[PDB]
Amino acid sequence: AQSPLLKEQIETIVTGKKATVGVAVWGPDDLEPLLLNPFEKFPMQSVFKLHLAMLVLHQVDQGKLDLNQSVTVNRAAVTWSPMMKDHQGDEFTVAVQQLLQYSVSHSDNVACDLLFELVGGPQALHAYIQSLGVKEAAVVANEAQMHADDQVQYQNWTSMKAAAQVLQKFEQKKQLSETSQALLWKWMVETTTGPQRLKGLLPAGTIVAHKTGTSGVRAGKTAATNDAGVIMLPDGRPLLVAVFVKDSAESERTNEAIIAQVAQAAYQFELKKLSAV
Repeated sequence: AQSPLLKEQIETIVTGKKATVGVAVWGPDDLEPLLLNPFEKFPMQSVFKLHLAMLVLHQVDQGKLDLNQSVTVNRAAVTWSPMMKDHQGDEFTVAVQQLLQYSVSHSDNVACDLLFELVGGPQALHAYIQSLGVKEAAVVANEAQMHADDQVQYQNWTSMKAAAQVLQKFEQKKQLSETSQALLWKWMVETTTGPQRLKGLLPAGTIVAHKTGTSGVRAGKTAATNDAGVIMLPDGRPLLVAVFVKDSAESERTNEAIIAQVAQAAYQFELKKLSAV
């Protein structure tokens, strides 16, 4: 085993990168996640759409919302949005389910905010996340608010423990009904976002259910390049990895490679154990 050598390997991957790199790793034999930079508040960027989806699907389970329930999107009434690119015309209707797909799989910002409008907004998400017993995270703002002043993304933050905690609650399947859980997983697996992030240095065909977050480049700097998710090991057990690269001065590809490298470290460590029976 030697878990401290796993942490050693990750420190050596991060050291002397011009960024603050938060890490959580939670292997299937670990009672606790390995954390790197456990004191820092990491801007979640779109990683919070995973949280939001959990809130939405919970309310679906409660009969407060319906998956086919419909939402009138008016173009003159409402940023990154495949949903707006996909639909023609000034007004159209989308099912909640479609809103979730756009939000979780495509990081659609408009779909996200429309989902906020249904559940009681950012503070409702905030209180949801606390309800799960996850203390070290905050949601104060929706996507439109973050687009208005890019200091605002720092107000939507998680610690690495809280990143780990939300991935466990997701992976363990106890928060949602079977139908809701299966859908969230599907959206998170079938996303094409961040192919170079947790998946980047894994074997092709490795199942990774994950959610990205990426701020724009401002001031030569990148506030958040994130990826959190569940990697399926070749014994079919889960490996939770979250890597948040914050306030980085490094190239986009470097930021992404940091994530790939850490995730490959954790995965290979897990492979090595399996290799030895």
